[PDB]
Amino acid sequence: RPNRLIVDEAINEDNSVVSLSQPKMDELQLFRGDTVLLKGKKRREAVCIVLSDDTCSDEKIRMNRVVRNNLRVRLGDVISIQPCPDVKYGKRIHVLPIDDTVEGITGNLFEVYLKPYFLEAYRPIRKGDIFLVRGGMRAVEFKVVETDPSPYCIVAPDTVIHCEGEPIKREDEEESLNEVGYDDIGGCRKQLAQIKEMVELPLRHPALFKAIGVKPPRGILLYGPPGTGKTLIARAVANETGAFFFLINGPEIMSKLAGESESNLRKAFEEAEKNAPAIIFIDELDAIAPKREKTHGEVERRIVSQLLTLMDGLKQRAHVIVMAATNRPNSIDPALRRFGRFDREVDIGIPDATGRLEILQIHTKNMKLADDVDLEQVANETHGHVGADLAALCSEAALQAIRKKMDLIDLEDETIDAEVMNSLAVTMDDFRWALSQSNPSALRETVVEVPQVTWEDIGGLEDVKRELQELVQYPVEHPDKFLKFGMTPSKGVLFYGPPGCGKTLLAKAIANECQANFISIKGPELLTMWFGESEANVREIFDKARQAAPCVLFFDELDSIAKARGGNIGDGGGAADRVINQILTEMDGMSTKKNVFIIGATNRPDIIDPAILRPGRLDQLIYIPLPDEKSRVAILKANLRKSPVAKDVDLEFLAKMTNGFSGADLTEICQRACKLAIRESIESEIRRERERQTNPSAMEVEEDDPVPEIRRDHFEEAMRFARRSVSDNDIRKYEMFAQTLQQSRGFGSFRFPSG
Amino acid sequence: PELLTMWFGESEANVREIFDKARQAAPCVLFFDELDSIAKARGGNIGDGGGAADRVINQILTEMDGMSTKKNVFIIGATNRPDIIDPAILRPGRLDQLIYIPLPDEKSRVAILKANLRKSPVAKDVDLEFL
Ligand SMILES: Nc1ncnc2c1ncn2[C@@H]1O[C@H](COP(=O)(O)OP(=O)(O)OP(=O)(O)O)[C@@H](O)[C@H]1O
Ligand SMILES: Nc1ncnc2c1ncn2[C@@H]1O[C@H](COP(=O)(O)OP(=O)(O)O)[C@@H](O)[C@H]1O
Repeated sequence: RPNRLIVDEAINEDNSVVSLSQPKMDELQLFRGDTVLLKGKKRREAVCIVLSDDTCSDEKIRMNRVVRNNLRVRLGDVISIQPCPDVKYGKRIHVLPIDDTVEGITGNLFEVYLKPYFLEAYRPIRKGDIFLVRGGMRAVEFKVVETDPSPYCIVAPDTVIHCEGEPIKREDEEESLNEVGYDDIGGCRKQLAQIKEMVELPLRHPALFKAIGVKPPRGILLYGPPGTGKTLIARAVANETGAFFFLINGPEIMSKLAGESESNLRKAFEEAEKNAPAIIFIDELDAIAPKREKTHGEVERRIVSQLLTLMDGLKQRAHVIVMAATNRPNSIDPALRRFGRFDREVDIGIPDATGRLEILQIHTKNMKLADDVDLEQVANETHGHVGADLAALCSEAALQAIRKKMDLIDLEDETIDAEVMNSLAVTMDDFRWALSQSNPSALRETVVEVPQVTWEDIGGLEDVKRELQELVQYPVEHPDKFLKFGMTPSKGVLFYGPPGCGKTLLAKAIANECQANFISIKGPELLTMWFGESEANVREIFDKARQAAPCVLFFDELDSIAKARGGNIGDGGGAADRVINQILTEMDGMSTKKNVFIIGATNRPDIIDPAILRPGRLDQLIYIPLPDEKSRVAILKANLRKSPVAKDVDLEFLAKMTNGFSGADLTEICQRACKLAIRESIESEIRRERERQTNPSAMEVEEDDPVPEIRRDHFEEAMRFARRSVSDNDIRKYEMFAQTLQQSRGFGSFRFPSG
Repeated sequence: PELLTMWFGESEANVREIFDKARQAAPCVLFFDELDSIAKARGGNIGDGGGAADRVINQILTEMDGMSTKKNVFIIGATNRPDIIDPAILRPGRLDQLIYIPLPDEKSRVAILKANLRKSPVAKDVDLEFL
């Protein structure tokens, strides 16, 4: 029966869309823009407009929240769709605003909300429906309580609208909107899908899996920075799927006087079990269940034991599911990890770049913005923030925008109308001012992401590029060849050469190309850890790396550790021993199933311990040659890609004269030339100012002042202060180590043996 | 590396539990690795874990002296730098029987080659002797 359709989540947010595939259009021979009749649960009736969408399957109907609530149904149910061509243009419509939707407006609903939303829409409406309208910066619901014809009718230009009277009393099963939904979350699509897949089935079908007799999960942990929306996620899931959300807070429990707390806890569970399949969310667990050594008195231990017993004693039976929110999965007591206890754990990573953009779009939805708005730049510059941070920044930007208009917006009072405040076009001045008074929260926090470094960013070292491609991409792309041959790919790769010159650039480029997460470990912070934490810290670092598989781990200046071992002190070597032992133990603990490459950059391979250089550890050593002519030319071109042009010299000529210079030196030379150009522009502007004061308002057009390009004079200025970063003895020692390696693997030519 | 980690702090209980676990699983063959790492850290530019290393080795010696001949559990130690080893280990009752491992050659090389060359893609190969 290709007429009943299973309702699911939708893509179009318009109030009058039911999405059908083109074969479905062919099936019923329906028109586009025609009204169709929808029948569902609670004996509800709806009228809607058919729209085209090839994403939905033939048996799938895509349809938003407003009309889904109009039928008083949720996703996953079955509805009946039929043609309704007998609809005709409406005559009069009397609507009535909801009580808690128009507070603090004092305006003409016709000329701000009714006129634009109802314009050229032709949305069919039936008596009893509720429709939401976006406004200046608020969204307001209206309930159509009378219409001609009744109950179903067509919104037409020849309709008189009456929206005067006492607000209608709130309904009961109307499933009031303005609640959190799946769309209301940005930047966490992967985790959202992961949690949706393994939670929806037991709740939507409490008896189906019971008939299957497969034990569902009972406890899920969510950990991350505070204020990232974990409570928001839980509330949205409860609202969307349909459940009996029951929130309990740890500080509330701690506020009570001992025993009743536990009783309250008991009450909570006996509340949820008797109210059908329900969902329980508990927050700030470490605040009530920290590590047992952190626990000092006996009351907290009693509470912990009580909650453990309560949660274990409800093993399945009732379909209640509980999740918890915390900061990190390393502060709570470890006993809350057993089978049947909290076992499935999820991290909520910091939104970055794109996710920040969707967060802004979600928050910057209602208030009207100026055409100057450039959200992409804001998302680029803003990092180390959370959804709450961006919401606060948007709030303060709106406050600044309104504040500067007191004279125009009648600073006194007189209950400013909606259209007057509508004029507050948000400007980049407001955003910059808000950013001036801005404070991030994450800051000193590890970030896992995919960098955006391209292959053309470097001279190329095409042999090394191909070798790394062979090492990484093919093993995961085509495991069949290895499993047939029985070869296990290596894991630890090391680089050595002049300081810098692409190492980190190579790591970022390969991470970007392979489309895998990147984790960086720095020598300075390594030595910071070196005093104190040396065993646990590596443990959670590698646990985090394992969780983000597939990913690539990078180590910067590993020899710095041996720099403490071999240096001007040579006395704190116990910590270095601890670090090395931890690293080796973890490397031996790395299973072959995990696909995580490890890269290490070392300037001096000789000082470092050769014990690392063994099978099952870092084995592939790649030398870094100095940039040479064409490589230098490409590097200079990449540097010049920023803004100015160098159409006054010969780049390869300069490379010829500047042999033996690292790419870092070339970038520094470019920066010096840029500084000279900036100073030239500044002095040209100063001369313009001087001639302005000598003759007021003489001439103000743009003179031949330095615009973005590097003239030759700047080039001599830059080349004069050119640095030979690497001394010859450094090349001597690099080639000494290379020849040491070659002598071991030394077999002069061949003779085609066994011929 | 695990032993060197156990040098600082958690040493006594680990040794006791590992020897007890070996003892209850009799008969068994306890094995050791990096037996020269203790002496490698004993003499060098670190000079930090020497006290912990000496404590660990003393504990090991005492506990292995503490076993009863009833338990049919054997002990095997391996190293590649035997000179740096403390003579106290090379004592009666302690490790006394010593075996040198000569490098493979020809017959040994061909044997290890033909023992490791299982794989799926054997091709048809050539003479292992000249290899
Ligand atoms: N992806 C997002 N989309 C929309 N709003 C978001 C998002 N992430 C965070 N927010 C906002 O940040 C705030 C987070 O609120 P809330 O305290 O409920 O979150 P939380 O992460 O569960 O908090 P907690 O610190 O208690 O663990 C809210 O104002 C919410 O609107
Ligand atoms: N376009 C480029 N081509 C090649 N090398 C580059 C380019 N841009 C920057 N580099 C190199 O990247 C290096 C970064 O240095 P640094 O991060 O301190 O050491 P490492 O690269 O070993 O991590 C610089 O020394 C510079 O020479």
